Amino acid sequence: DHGPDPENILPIKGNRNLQFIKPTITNENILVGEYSYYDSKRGESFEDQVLYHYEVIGDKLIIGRFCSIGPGTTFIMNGANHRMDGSTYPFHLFRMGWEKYMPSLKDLPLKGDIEIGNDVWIGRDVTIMPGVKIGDGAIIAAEAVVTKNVAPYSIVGGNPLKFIRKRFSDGVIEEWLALQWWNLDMKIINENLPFIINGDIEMLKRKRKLLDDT
Amino acid sequence: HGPDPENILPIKGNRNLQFIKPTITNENILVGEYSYYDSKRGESFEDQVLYHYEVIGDKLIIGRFCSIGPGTTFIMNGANHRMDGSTYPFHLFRMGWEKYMPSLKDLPLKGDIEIGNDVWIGRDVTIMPGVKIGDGAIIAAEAVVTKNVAPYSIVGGNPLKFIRKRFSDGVIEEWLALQWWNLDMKIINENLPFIINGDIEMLKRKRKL
Amino acid sequence: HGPDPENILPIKGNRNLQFIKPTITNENILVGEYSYYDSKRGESFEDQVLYHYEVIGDKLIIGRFCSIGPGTTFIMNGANHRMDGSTYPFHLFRMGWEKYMPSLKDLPLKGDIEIGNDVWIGRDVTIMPGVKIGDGAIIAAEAVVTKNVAPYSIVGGNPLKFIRKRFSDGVIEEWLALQWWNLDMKIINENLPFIINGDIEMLKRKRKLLDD
Ligand SMILES: CC1=C\[C@@H](O)CC(=O)Cc2nc(co2)C(=O)N2CCC=C2C(=O)O[C@H](C(C)C)[C@H](C)/C=C/C(=O)NC\C=C\1
Ligand SMILES: [Cl-]
Ligand SMILES: [Cl-]
Ligand SMILES: [Cl-]
Ligand SMILES: [Cl-]
Ligand SMILES: [Cl-]
Ligand SMILES: [Cl-]
Ligand SMILES: [Cl-]
Ligand SMILES: [Cl-]
Ligand SMILES: [Cl-]
Ligand code: NA
Repeated sequence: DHGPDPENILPIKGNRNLQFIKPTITNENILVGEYSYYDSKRGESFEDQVLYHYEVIGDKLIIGRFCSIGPGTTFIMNGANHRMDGSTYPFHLFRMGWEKYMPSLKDLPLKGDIEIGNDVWIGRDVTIMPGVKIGDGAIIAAEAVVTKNVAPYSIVGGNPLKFIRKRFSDGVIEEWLALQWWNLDMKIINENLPFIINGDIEMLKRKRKLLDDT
Repeated sequence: HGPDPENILPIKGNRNLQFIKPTITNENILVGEYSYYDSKRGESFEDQVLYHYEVIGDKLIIGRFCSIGPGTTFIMNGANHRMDGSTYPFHLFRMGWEKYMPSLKDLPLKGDIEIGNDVWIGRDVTIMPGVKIGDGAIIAAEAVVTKNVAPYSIVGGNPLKFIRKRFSDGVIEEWLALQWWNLDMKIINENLPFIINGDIEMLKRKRKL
Repeated sequence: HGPDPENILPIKGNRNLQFIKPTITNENILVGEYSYYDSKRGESFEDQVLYHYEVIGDKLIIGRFCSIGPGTTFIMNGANHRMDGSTYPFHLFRMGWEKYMPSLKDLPLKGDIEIGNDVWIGRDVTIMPGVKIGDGAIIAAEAVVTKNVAPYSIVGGNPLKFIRKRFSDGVIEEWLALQWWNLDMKIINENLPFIINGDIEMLKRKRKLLDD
């Protein structure tokens, strides 16, 4: 039964900044898994960090489980991109006649969902651009601007984004990905926590094979 | 048709987005019509202009129909320290040190910051002293503009890197020749469908006409 | 001649620029005389030091005569997560998970942030854990200082890019040897014109050393 309640918005005692993200969600098209947290700068909500996010565009921000999201991380959804065929100036917003030129979505450089995997560590003041996919077990350095996709279990950073290194060998990465501990039962996760935490992936692999029954 | 460019808040119900020119209060800031600052929480465009001192006399110049995203910052020449020896500004602290005040030629001043027409500037861009940004350029959010940007190019990063030109040299040459931003508003309103869709062939046509 | 380095606000009418040393209250921070922080809104220098926990024991050391820009942040090692397996900080949430409290040896510590003398640090710079910045350096605004910075060099960008040395390697060696910032103020006052205009040759003479 060990562990915090993922429905608890403020699961750390005395801490008014660190929030479990899922039970704070109020808007639709934001799907965040359990235990993922946002460590706010000054109590702001995770949703306030989601920008240019309009229902009319229908783009989604999707985040998995057990993610660590640092203060000031911002998620720039698709409302940020201007029409780029002619002038970038948005005449229609000003109306008084120009409302005629309200653009159709097909004319916008739309990008699709922001998708973030599980067990992802996102540093302070990272900016995430529209359409970006970030793999399981990634680490994004502070102040990065995530301008392209991020491989699972990789470390990246900078503006624009440079790949830095792989966290483990490809064999070990493959095994973390076949393990998927974040999708296991909490009872199973607790049992395996010492090894999930110390990186004893060989042990985790044996416990997984043991349970196979296949 | 069109909003009044002297309207500080041209969109109804929107207290963040401001036409810049009717907000200008300070000297040496010259901004063209219809250019806007989409503020974060209503702060004024002027207060995004930093280290701007009259005794240096550098200017910030911005053309028409520019989109300036929230948190865009302009760093003027007052930011630069003397770089011959120590960068420490002894004179500021006086008490005898005021006599080490640098002359203007001691300082590495870099001139005016000039942004052209129809430039889209991303959220939280920082602009360095002396930078020239061409018409129709696009500056990606979070960029630190450390060097000049060509007309109709897309740039980004810290430091700034070239990403791509928006069109072929020929079409650009043609937009630059057209200079639609300097037409009368009656003519602009007439030609908006093609300014927006980039039908430059049609634009040359109607303008010859 | 010169201001009182213990005067927190050494410029008349200015409530933003602070001599840093007399504002320090925290352990594990040491900042040299005359170094200043030009705050955005009156915030203190210590408010710009982040993830600094005594139990980790990392130190922030800054030399003398440094110019520190508005918004400059110092990230110490309390931000580092364990990287052996999952980065998720289970122990924080307790309720059984506090038994997974890491040891300091489990954490990827970067050591102290050490900043030399006569350093110019631009606005909105971010300094990462364990970085060393040599004397006379210049860090461009908005830089993220991800690695060590050679003395009298210019750097910038995210991640940090080397730009150029300020002087020839010979002249840098001469500044480094002189260490004007450690000289008695009477001597520094006698030599200010040349410290400021960069005339190292003349500075060398004015000292009149034992090996002429
Ligand atoms: C950026 C910097 C220091 C900062 O890190 C801290 C500040 O910003 C605080 C500040 N600075 C000031 C008033 O508060 C201030 O008043 N400045 C700084 C901007 C011009 C003058 C000034 O003296 O003008 C004189 C003329 C009268 C000849 C010349 C231009 C001075 C130039 C100069 O020495 N640049 C060194 C840079 C100072
Ligand atoms: Cl902040
Ligand atoms: Cl994903
Ligand atoms: Cl391998
Ligand atoms: Cl903000
Ligand atoms: Cl006086
Ligand atoms: Cl502490
Ligand atoms: Cl407890
Ligand atoms: Cl160390
Ligand atoms: Cl060099
Ligand atoms: Na970069």
